[PDB]
Amino acid sequence: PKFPRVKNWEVGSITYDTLSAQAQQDGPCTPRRCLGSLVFPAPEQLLSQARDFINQYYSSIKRSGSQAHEQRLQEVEAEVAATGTYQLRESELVFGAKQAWRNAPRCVGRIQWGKLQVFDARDCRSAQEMFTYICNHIKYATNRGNLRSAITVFPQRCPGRGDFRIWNSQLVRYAGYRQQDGSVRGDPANVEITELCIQHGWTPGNGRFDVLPLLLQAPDEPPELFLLPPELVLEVPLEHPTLEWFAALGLRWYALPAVSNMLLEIGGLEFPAAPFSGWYMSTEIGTRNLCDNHRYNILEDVAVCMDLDTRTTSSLWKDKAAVEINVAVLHSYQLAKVTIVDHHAATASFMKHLENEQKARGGCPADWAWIVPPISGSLTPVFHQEMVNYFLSPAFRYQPDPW
Amino acid sequence: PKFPRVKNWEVGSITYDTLSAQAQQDGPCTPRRCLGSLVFPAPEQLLSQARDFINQYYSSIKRSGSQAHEQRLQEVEAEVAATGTYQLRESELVFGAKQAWRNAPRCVGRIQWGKLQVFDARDCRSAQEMFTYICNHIKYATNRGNLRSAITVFPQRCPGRGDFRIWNSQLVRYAGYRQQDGSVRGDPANVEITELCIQHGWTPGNGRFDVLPLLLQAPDEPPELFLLPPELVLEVPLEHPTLEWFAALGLRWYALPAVSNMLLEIGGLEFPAAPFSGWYMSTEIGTRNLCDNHRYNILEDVAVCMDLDTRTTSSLWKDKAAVEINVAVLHSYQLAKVTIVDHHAATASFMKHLENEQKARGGCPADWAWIVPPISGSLTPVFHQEMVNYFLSPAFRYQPDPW
Ligand code: HEM
Ligand code: HEM
Ligand SMILES: Cc1cc(N)nc2cc(-c3ccc4c(c3)CN(C)CCO4)ccc12
Ligand SMILES: Cc1cc(N)nc2cc(-c3ccc4c(c3)CN(C)CCO4)ccc12
Ligand SMILES: C[C@H](O)[C@H](O)[C@H]1CNc2nc(N)[nH]c(=O)c2N1
Ligand SMILES: C[C@H](O)[C@H](O)[C@H]1CNc2nc(N)[nH]c(=O)c2N1
Ligand SMILES: [Ca+2]
Ligand SMILES: [Ca+2]
Ligand SMILES: [Ca+2]
Ligand SMILES: [Cl-]
Ligand SMILES: [Cl-]
Ligand SMILES: [Gd]
Ligand SMILES: [Zn+2]
Repeated sequence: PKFPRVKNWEVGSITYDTLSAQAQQDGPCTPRRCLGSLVFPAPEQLLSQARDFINQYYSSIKRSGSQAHEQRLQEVEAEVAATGTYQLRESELVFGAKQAWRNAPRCVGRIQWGKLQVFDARDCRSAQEMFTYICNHIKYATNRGNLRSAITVFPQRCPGRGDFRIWNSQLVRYAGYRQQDGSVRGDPANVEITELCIQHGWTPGNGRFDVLPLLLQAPDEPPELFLLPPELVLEVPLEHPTLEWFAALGLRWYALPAVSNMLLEIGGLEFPAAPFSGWYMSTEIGTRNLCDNHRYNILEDVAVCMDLDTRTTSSLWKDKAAVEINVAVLHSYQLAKVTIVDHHAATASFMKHLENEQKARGGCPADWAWIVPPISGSLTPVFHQEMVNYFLSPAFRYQPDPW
Repeated sequence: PKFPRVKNWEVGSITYDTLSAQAQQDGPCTPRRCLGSLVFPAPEQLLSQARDFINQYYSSIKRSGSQAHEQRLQEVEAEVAATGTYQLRESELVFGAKQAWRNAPRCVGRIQWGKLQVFDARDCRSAQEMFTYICNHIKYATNRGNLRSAITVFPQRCPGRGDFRIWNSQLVRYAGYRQQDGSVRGDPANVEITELCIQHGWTPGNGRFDVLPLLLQAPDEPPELFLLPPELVLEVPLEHPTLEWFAALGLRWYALPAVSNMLLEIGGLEFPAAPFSGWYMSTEIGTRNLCDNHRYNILEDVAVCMDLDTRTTSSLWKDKAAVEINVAVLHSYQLAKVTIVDHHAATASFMKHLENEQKARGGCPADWAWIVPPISGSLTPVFHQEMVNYFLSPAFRYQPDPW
């Protein structure tokens, strides 16, 4: 209860999550009912979060209780007393961004958490400068297909001044053009941002894979529209290693998953614009983006081309077609020399992360429903691993739309 | 919080679960941390549970607050007064067994909950009579392959007297023989029960699909060994519709899923011996029982016979082999005229069940991790359905091993 027992049912091994008892915010579940599956769940309170964060920082460098540790706490206290807020040291920004990734319960890629390039954009002053920072991020992270995890963090929230915001949910997204019938051409997940781009002066295309422009918001200004140079946006045309007609579907996806609408919280400070990027796990593209019925929805078309019996569920035509689409994604990215990880390799690495984190901190916050991949769930080790979900800070958080 | 909002992300539809608010007991989650992924979470007290169940019963038959209702309440009160417990009427038992199934959050098959044959074995006296009840159950439920859902209810627990227990976790289980090289021949899940059968006088076999005897326990006298007549245990040899070598693997599974180690709780009364059965969803056999690494673990055997590239994860050889194993299960059961349901059909029916239960009770307790199938998760509609998990009574509960 205070220290929950956690069992792995494949191996029989047992751990106790002692870290969850330190959970700093509250989630949606109660003893009466679990809401784990739901997608969406000053000075002295600021100082409490700040002090805890400084403690985490000095612990991570094995200098807990040092003079420098004590002096930084007093320095933070003095700044909050004088200004009501404080400024992170450069080293604290880097550490805090890595901690926020480490703490993200829904991320299966966290074995990489210590390897994150942190771009400090806290002196950004305009939307134009914001765009320059974002382009340098995309160029660095993409690296001609040898992807590198990165985050750029723009100025923190402060009283008497609006937030920096990136209106787009990701730095690279395909347009979704809503038709008169209610159908969509392109990505149905992006209908709202597409219409906002048009409203703010973008001349729309009419393709299924039109890369959207960015809507960048500087403090107290309407969003400004910026087009990404096409040479900056690396894409992979999709082909299949043995189904030669697959290439004639004309499908593609982009190299760089870069989420831009989440809020980064470090030490009680809030960074509403802090886009971050890694590389794709193949099921995100091959299973969710392409096969979700409410996304590109290609499953029946692929099955029909494969000459599967789409008239009865028990032929497992959906399963067979989904598998080949995921094969196509892995083959195409590997052929293009663009970083990609399959769901077996990624979940294997996450098991090693759990072991590392059990030794380092006595547990790991993890959201089973998001860690288990959307195909072949029980064929991966994480399916059989019990998990404890809780909120630690530093953190990436959902935040309301700026419109 | 009181009435959780529940969203379907494929359709966009919204419901509010007003049934969760009536959750009688308490689960393992708290605002600090979610434990939803974990497998295992006074006459005045009995009267209170008995009272609420009788009300459920008379409400269910549209006889609320009537004379028969008022009379039954006072009869239980008087029976508790003279005995310390009370007896269900056979019709209340039928109602309660159906509600316990309806209330089971981890069961995807609950569209069928109103169709359940209840065998009243509460007059049972001995392990010999227990074996006859169980054999009648298996014969009725198997029905030469046209499976029918059923439950047999043995006498309730009572003070100063041992329980009836079925030591086996299922009525049909394959033996698990520990080999000298450390490995297991047969089903590794059943190593403990296999050794207990041998302990209690069973002459073991040496095959990979040897059906175990039953260890049956009458009150206070010890467990007795019983052999199931081979003609009563319907099995399905597994072949593949196009991979002719699949049959040569010698795989088989049994027709009847009949769980025998859970406790049934109705109106404060507890039945530690109440085996219940339905029919299989194909992923249970093809994915979990045959492909779990700690079960039969045949995935690589099949992939070698399919000439798949097993030295790289990104060939998705595990996924392709799993798909064909699941095809083999569906094809073999359909060819044998044994009832089976695929995971697409089953999850579609559960969505209809959720819709039914929203109108009837304002919600439905559902455990997302158990409802979503172990392959092709997001290809099924339940993956995109938010769910609320909570404990309602009457209920099936886990209980300690009788040894
Ligand atoms: C390096 C390779 C990475 C891989 C393979 C990876 C993989 C994933 C996957 C599969 C998800 C589930 C999202 C979905 O369902 O599509 C996810 C979520 C998430 N990832 Fe990672 N990730 C990586 C890097 C990163 C980085 C660099 C960060 C931040 C610095 C990060 C933070 C997050 C967060 C916050 C979520 C949850 C998003 C939400 O709740 O909406 N990830 N990741
Ligand atoms: C009629 C066809 C049925 C189907 C297709 C079905 C399907 C399933 C499935 C797939 C599970 C998940 C467990 C697993 O991974 O194997 C489950 C669990 C469960 N089922 Fe159903 N079931 C059926 C009938 C029944 C009946 C008749 C009852 C009781 C009267 C029942 C009660 C339960 C319970 C209590 C669980 C929870 C198991 C646990 O927590 O260990 N089911 N069922
Ligand atoms: C940094 C990073 C790397 C990576 N490889 N993937 C990521 C995926 C998300 C993500 C967050 C939410 C979300 C989805 C994906 C997709 N689902 C299908 C629908 C909408 O919900 C966030 C960050 C990622
Ligand atoms: C009535 C019925 C019908 C049906 N078709 N399946 C059922 C499955 C269970 C079940 C019970 C426990 C359990 C598991 C499944 C799953 N795995 C194998 C881990 C072990 O835990 C119980 C009753 C079922
Ligand atoms: C209803 C359900 O919680 C929702 O569809 C979740 C399930 N698990 C997921 N898991 C991942 N990785 N990504 C998702 O978007 C979702 N969606
Ligand atoms: C840890 C995890 O909750 C556990 O292994 C669950 C996951 N989902 C499951 N789902 C079903 N249907 N059956 C199971 O045994 C499990 N096991
Ligand atoms: Ca300063
Ligand atoms: Ca009778
Ligand atoms: Ca080979
Ligand atoms: Cl994506
Ligand atoms: Cl089973
Ligand atoms: Gd070909
Ligand atoms: Zn929970």
